[PDB]
Amino acid sequence: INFYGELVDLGVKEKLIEKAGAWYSYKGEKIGQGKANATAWLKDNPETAKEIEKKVRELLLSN
Repeated sequence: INFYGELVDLGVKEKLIEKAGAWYSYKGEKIGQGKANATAWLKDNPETAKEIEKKVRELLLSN
């Protein structure tokens, strides 16, 4: 489940994926293009892959 499609769509919209328009980036390592490899680096990122949903889930968790 997780996501990686709405997640990148939530961060790039929130602030988890830093991107210059097409190339995406992450809080540590470029993730890959926005659609060609946005969550691909997030695909093998089980280490932070949770921090994504959380960076967004906690983005307003205690709102």
